[PDB]
Amino acid sequence: CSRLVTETQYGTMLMRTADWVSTAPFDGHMSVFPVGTERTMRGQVAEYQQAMTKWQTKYHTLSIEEHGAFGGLSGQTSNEKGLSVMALSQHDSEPYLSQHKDNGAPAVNTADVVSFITERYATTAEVKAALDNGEFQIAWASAPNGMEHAAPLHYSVVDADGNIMLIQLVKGGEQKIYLGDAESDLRVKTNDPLQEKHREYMQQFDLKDPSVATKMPWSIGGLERNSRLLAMSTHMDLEGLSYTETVARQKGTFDAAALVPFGVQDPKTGEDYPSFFSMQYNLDNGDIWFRSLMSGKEIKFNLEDTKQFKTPMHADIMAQVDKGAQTITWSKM
Amino acid sequence: CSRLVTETQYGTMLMRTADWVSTAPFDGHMSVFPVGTERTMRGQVAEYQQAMTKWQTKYHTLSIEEHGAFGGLSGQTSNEKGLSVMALSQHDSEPYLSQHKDNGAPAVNTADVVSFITERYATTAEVKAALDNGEFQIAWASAPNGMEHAAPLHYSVVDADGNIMLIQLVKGGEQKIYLGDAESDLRVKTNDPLQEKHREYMQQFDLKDPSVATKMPWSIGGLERNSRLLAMSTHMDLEGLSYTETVARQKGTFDAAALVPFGVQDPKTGEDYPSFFSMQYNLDNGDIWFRSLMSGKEIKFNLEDTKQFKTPMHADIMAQVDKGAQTITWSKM
Repeated sequence: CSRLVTETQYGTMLMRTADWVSTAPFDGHMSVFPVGTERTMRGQVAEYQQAMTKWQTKYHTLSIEEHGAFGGLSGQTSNEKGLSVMALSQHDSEPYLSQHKDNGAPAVNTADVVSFITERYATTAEVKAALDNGEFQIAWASAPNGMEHAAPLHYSVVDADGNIMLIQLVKGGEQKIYLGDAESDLRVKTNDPLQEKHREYMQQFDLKDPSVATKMPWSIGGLERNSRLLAMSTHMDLEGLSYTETVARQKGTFDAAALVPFGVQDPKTGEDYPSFFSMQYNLDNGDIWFRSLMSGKEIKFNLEDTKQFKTPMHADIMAQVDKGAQTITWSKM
Repeated sequence: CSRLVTETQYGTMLMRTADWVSTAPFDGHMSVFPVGTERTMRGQVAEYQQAMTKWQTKYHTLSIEEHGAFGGLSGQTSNEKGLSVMALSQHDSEPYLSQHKDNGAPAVNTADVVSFITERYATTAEVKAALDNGEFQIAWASAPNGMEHAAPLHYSVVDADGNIMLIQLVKGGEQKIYLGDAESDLRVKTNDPLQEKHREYMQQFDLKDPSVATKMPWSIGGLERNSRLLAMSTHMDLEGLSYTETVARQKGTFDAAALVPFGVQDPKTGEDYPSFFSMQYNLDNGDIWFRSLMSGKEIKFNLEDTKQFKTPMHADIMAQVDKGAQTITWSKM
């Protein structure tokens, strides 16, 4: 899984891939939660003393759910204020999940927390304040809805002004929070190892050298995807480009750095890790592009298209894109 | 520039990128030459005793011409028999071009020779025989039409039964022809160095190891693109896929191996080499996909869609796709 934020003259652009082992193919769906929805949390958080059983949607939110392996967990969200939240795999947190300490805040099941944040908050600062004030916590130690074990994930929030927060569970069960903007190294997020280890790795590379990507090892792992996205995004020059050309430039650059093909095995895992789908967002204007790598097809839409919905709605978006749909078919939840 | 042939159950698939330095951006155009067209060669071939001044089109041919930097030279063609012909850059042939010896055959200016071959011949073996019999020769030592110097190019021919021919100008100005099928290493063609050197480089890598791509150096150079296309294609698994899925699998695999992003500089040249546009062909059925990397957009069409035309036609295809065209607007030449 990889994610890039790029500042542009047309908006803050975010691109994210959903990658997994080919033995358990992903299947992306979308849910829309309109303003004022009375929401009920999916799953249990029995490890924590207080549950976020119910909430109300404050901000119109679209949630991309992973149905193929993750049981419907919400992994990439955006709201009408241009806030984006996301969960990506972070296997190096696995040893520590059960050691997350309950601070007494209402705990949100990891199947829904990404959506819950979009539904409640408008800016990165708001979410960091809410965490600090004990408004909610992430239920790190609890299994996601319907799954057997706590999942090793790391979370991030990106707002329309390019403020980034990374939330990563590290040694001892510490919830570590990293802050930065879309020109910091936090504009890139992948998978394992943990963020300190990526930063250590990067110290040998001088990103100012436009030939530096050629000096970086290639692999399908999170380490190499992190380094290559950092290198290739440093030298991405968006001057004089149109909007369409700017979107395309991010896409192209991202794919060169981080699209994971089928058939390549990572010697560190003995497994593959192909990209199944991707999302591109303009957080300033609501533009969304959903691409399936299985069909190679993509649809462009806007969050505004769903703003008329008066009840939650759902779409098997990847399936529809794979069948050649040009518009989304929505169903009541 | 990179090119991949892949045998599939739905047909012989070919993918090719057109890559160049960013300081001279590419602009892809297309011409249609119907059967019976009286053709007049562009340019001169004054270094050669006999010129292919005029010929008649035998096979309905679509020619992809590069207008940005190569003055409208034909770089990628196909015909109604499924023959595909292409020219890619081969900078290691540059010191040898003036040493090519005129064999007395009618010489075809390099602006046209790729189209000429598709307009006259149906199979790879037919092209090989025509060369051997002296029916034409490449004007290696002559500048392409409208340009100052001989261009350092290499040529290849792929037919609908997957027979491949590579033509390179090697030390001392000798013309070397390699033959093989679409399972051989000739299924991949990039840029410098010459083929013997690519083969030498590849001896170190065991292509049967599915983790082998992770053991290969990455660069934007032809050497590294060759190696990675060979690796990634060796483990592409097309069983069970639909036709759409198969086309996409080739695309994505090719992109991971060989799509060159903007901004990365090659330390061997001190220049970049981004991909500007790409073409995908099914040689068995006439399907063609043209994608612009500048806009990210792609159109699908079929050669049969152009049999209606009784005189030559032309389209600024790249410009049209960049403006969001879904179908080609043809002009009389």
